[PDB]
Amino acid sequence: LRTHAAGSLRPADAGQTVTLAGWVARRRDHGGVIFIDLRDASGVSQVVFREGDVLAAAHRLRAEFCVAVTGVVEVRPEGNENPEIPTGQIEVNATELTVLGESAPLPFQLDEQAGEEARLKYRYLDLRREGPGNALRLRSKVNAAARSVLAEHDFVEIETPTLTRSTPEGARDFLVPARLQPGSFYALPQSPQLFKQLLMVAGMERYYQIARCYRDEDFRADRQPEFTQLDMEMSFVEADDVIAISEQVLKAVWATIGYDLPLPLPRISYEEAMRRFGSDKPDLRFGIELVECTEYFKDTTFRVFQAPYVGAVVMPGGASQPRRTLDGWQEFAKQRGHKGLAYVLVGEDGTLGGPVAKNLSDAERDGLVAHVGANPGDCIFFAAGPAKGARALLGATRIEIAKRLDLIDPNAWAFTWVVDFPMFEAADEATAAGDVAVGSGAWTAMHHAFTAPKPDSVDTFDSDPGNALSDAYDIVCNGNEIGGGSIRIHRRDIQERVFAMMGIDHDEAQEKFGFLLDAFSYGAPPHGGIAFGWDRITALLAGVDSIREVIAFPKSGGGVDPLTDAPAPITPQQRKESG
Amino acid sequence: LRTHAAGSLRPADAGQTVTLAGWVARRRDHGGVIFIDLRDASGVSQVVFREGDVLAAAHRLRAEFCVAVTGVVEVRPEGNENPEIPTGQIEVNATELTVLGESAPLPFQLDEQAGEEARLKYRYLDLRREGPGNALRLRSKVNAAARSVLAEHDFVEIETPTLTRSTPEGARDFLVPARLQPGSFYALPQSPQLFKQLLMVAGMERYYQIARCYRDEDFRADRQPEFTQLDMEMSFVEADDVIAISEQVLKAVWATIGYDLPLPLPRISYEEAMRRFGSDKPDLRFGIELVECTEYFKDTTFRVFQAPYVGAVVMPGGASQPRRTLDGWQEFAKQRGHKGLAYVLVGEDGTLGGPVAKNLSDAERDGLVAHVGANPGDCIFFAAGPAKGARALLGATRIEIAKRLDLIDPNAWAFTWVVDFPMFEAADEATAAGDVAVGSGAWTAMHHAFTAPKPDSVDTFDSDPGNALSDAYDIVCNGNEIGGGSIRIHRRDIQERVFAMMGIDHDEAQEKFGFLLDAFSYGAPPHGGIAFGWDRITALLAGVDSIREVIAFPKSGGGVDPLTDAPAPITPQQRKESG
Repeated sequence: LRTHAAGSLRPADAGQTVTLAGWVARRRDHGGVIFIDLRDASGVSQVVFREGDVLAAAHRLRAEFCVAVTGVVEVRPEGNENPEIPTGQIEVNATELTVLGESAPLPFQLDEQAGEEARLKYRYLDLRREGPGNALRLRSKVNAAARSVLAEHDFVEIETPTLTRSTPEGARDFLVPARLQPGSFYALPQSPQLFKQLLMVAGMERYYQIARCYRDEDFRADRQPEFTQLDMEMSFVEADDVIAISEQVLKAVWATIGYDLPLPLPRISYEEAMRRFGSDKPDLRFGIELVECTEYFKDTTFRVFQAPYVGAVVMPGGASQPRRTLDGWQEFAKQRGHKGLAYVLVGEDGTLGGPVAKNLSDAERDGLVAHVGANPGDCIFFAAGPAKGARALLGATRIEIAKRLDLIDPNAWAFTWVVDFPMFEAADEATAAGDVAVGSGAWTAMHHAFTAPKPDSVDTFDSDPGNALSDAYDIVCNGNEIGGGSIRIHRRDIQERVFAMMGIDHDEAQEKFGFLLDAFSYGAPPHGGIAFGWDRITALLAGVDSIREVIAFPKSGGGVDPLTDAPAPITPQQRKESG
Repeated sequence: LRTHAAGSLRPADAGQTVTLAGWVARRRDHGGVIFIDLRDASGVSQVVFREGDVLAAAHRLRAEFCVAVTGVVEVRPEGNENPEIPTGQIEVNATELTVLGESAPLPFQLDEQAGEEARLKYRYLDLRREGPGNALRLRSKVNAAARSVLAEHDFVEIETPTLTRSTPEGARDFLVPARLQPGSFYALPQSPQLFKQLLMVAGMERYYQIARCYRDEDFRADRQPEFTQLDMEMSFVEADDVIAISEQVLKAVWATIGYDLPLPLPRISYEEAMRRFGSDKPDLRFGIELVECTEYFKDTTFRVFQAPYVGAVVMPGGASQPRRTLDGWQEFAKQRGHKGLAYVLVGEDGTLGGPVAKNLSDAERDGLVAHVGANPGDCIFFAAGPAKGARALLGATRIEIAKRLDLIDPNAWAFTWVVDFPMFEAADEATAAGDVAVGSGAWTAMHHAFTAPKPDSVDTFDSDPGNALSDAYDIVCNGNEIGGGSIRIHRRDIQERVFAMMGIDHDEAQEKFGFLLDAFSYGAPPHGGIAFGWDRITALLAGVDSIREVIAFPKSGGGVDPLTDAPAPITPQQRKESG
């Protein structure tokens, strides 16, 4: 049908018959003449209807009509040129017109952003808009960039099952009843973790898959019921090898938006990340680091600071703050499961004000500004109490400071690996009210149960779990965790010991993960890997906050599908097969 | 750990310290010396343990132990050279040994093919075998070959949802209950069909996805509950355009095994395919075509041939057949829902024998051999009755003839498109016993409901359904359907008319496919596409019959998973959430 791309027409094309196919972006009438912009994937040419049957037929045209037009390229009359677009100095004088597909009046115009429900219900229209459409095209280039790096390093692309055994690993599975086995269920996978490890036992050596993953969560934190991971695994490797290839993937991926990524990326320990930034996904686009004051307040008589941790965060020029917003700081603190946020105001003199300053000793008041590296005019925030909660509060406080003061360059890309993760977290340590709760559950995995201990934690990890370190690693971009992996356990005895920690008996381990444990009986290799949050990465590259903007047909909060009205009840006929 | 690839060692490497990591393919002892073949992905080097601690430690080694060895490359003693392998003239004199992973005695040896249950339960071991492992590596190259063609022609790779609305389209869906919506269910998709069409309405123009598809079938015909399709769609196209790009995909895919595919591929109509070969997935690696005898027997008085169709298939030299096997031909016929298979024996003279010949007229007996193009010594098989059943029988008969006579070159690749498919099949036309049954159901779709009629069937298709032709097309390889697509309907009124045919009322259409029908209100473009059976294609390229051999972790008959013992019953705790 089509002879030319709409965006390809130039002065050089004058006098030639052309045929374009696409959409009417707009129509405007002046004199007895009809003017349209004809849009296709390659861009836009103006098309005019001046005389005869074509003109009569063009009276039918409206925004988003799908059409084919035939006409003669002409240079636009003097003064009509559109300098802004590549087609700007031509137009097509239409000769023939066929309406391929009529459009009704639009639920929203394409130069408008509608509410979420409307954009999803009419996502086929939303994707005609420049931004949404380009996001999806970007995603395609992103995939290809990753694959090209992986192929260059001899990775094998392997598809893994999505109908699996329901395993008692963390998080709720989506279930699928089996017609041919009344009462039995498949589960959709959370990750291909177990499969990729089996592929290592299989001798595949270097595996990747851009894989669909499924998790039935309470769907906060910008979650989707199904999401995409770039999954990788390698045999005979240490962490450095997984990091080096990951970094090659990241460089090619960022090249897609014309950013040259400087390698290698910074690395920081979990304990250093937590100490310096109060977060294991630290945002390094600005400073405002935590300063420890525990030892500084060792001999204090101020009750609030008689705690196992005291930490500070300095707000630049924050003394000049008005009091109404200082009360909200307390609300900010409470909204997060914390009792409050103490503060010391450093007035223009260098002298300390606020409800804290008077309670400190002369010796404490004195060396304070220096210790926290504050300057006159600043507001120093303090958090005391159990270290994890106090640090998290200070980590959240520095981010809020950076928002409020614009320390945060919207063009910058700041990456880091977080390495040397503890092997375990404490199951449920703090009350919702903010206190230390009585520990019920066993130890829980920091990343996952299949994560290896570091060599000098091998003998100790089940006797001294809280201090045990792992070969796990996260990669962080602008305060977002964009990927995570680890060196795996590849011995049965070590994997059972880990399971014992988690309240999984020898018999329970064999019943639930036996297929993995037995595979380790047949010459399993050292192996390790990583998984990237592909939707997050694509969202960051497109410059949007929500991953919904980079999925073709996403769900909205609650797993509701405005496009198809899924999920929906089924018939009783379908139900009798067979659960 | 590793310094060198095991397959990379040569004479030039003599005297150098190397470190290999992989598996012990075998161990053999002679003198006080231990000899192993060390295998990794790149191949095999012999490694020897001659003196000291290494030798003592090597007494522990067995088949499939995963190890790292350090040693000095030496040229093999005169007479020891293995001319068959690239490493053949060196060996490594081991200096150090670390057992990375012990192996227990194998359930089967790697130079053996075990039974299916064993191969699946221990698929991680089965994939260490040369053939299975190479199959998976081939698959990876196959994907990449397709993607490179699609990228070259500006296709956008787009991921489509796997959690969807359960639609009343053909075939049983896998269901997924939704925790957040007690009583409601997602369905897994049969194909991305509806989504790819919406992406056309979205202006994406050229789409592809290598997609996971789900179907809960009775699991005969080498079916898997989940399978992979290469899915494609384009806007502003006719059949030729979909075929031309498909052919580019096929050429690159076949290039993976060093076959240069001659383009363009042959094309044949559905009616011609059925007439000539009694099949719409004809096997063109041999001849033995159907010859119509309907008009030839127009004036016959032999009751069996007083039928609306009579067809023949000539077996080369089949008169010299013994009688015991001629009775089995009848069983062959009955095993397929047919009453029998008539035959005429052409003896060495050219004179006709058998139970048919005597019943024909002089004039019928005479011109017979000529008409069917037989030669003395041949056996002519006949099928009479309703055309569809008789042709299918003759189509099945010619394939059996070709097996029995080896007319069938195992290296040949014979392709064809089958075009001009009828728009509809008759719902259930024949009895299991072989008779014409009373038609119950409405008309059913030949490919799917979204398939467009040809231009000169547009007004007629719902008044003269049986004669209505479509713009559907299949591509066939060596008697296998390897892909199928069509030009779509893109107007609401035409799609409702199709639904009416199928017993889907206006109200039922809007309730079940409204999201598609409404999308057609907003300037839908002409569009068309194709889906390839990716597992079948990969199986053909690997040279195996079963697609199980080209899936990393396949199910066996019944959707049973010997690897993980899925599907399995769930806990009552899990069940209370929430169906």
